[PDB]
Amino acid sequence: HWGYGKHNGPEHWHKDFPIAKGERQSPVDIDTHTAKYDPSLKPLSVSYDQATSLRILNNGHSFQVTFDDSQDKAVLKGGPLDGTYRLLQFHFHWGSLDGQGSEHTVDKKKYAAELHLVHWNTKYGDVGKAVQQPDGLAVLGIFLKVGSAKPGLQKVVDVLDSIKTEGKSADFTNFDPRGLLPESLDYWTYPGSLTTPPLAECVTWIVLKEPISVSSEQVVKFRKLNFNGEGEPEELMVDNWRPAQPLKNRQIKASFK
Ligand SMILES: Cc1cccc(-c2nn3c(c2-c2ccnc(Nc4ccc(S(N)(=O)=O)cc4)c2)CC(C)(C)C3)n1
Ligand SMILES: [Zn+2]
Repeated sequence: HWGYGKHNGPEHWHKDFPIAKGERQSPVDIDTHTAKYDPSLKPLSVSYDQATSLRILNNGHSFQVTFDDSQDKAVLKGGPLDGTYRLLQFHFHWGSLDGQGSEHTVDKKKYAAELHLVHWNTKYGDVGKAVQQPDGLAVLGIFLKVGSAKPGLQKVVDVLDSIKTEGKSADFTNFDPRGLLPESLDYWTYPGSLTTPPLAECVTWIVLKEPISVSSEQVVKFRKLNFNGEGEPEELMVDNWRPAQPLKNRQIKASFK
């Protein structure tokens, strides 16, 4: 029922999900001059060497690559986090043109897209339980700008024609998400929420400063996806991003000087 258009988009979500107007909603604008360096923050530990990807799928709001999270394989630790967070899935948000598509913004700058690597805190045992906790999930956010191709993304781009419509999925084994990471792990961090329903306030956000570059041909392939299922009127899956929400009583901390 919810989506991104005029009659069911982000400004409507609060009716079904009143937490949409809550105290720690995401995304936010990152004001780089106000974010303070926090020398107590650790380097992030992104340990993806043993990741086991399973499927790629169109869920009618994005496309997502899913991982086996039944043991500590691909894990995020350190940074602002206490304990161990297992990688469950990644997905993207993107625009209809290169000047929009990201959910977080940086001094009001919108990037062409944003990658979300979604991890959950193993102390809660399963992801369903984790989403009910204020420290249940950690989402690693990575901006995409349009320039040179990202070789590590091409394997994803090349299967999107097989999952054009909502409900479609495909085998997507042996995908290495290390190929989506920028050089620097410099980051901003703040407490927030899921950016799609149910908008649960369960996320420690870790947003990398350095964007990755993707080619115009790569992002064009994202824009050929459909929100609709096969047999319904074709409506391009574009502009599947929630706008920046009020920061309220939160501080965004920088890992870097
Ligand atoms: C895959 C899986 C396995 C087992 C349980 C669940 C699950 N169940 N339920 C939920 C979830 C659930 C779990 C994990 N992530 C989400 N959603 C999610 C994740 C990341 C982002 S983003 N854009 O900020 O990165 C936005 C939404 C939802 C939500 C619910 C409480 C209504 C019920 N999901
Ligand atoms: Zn997301």
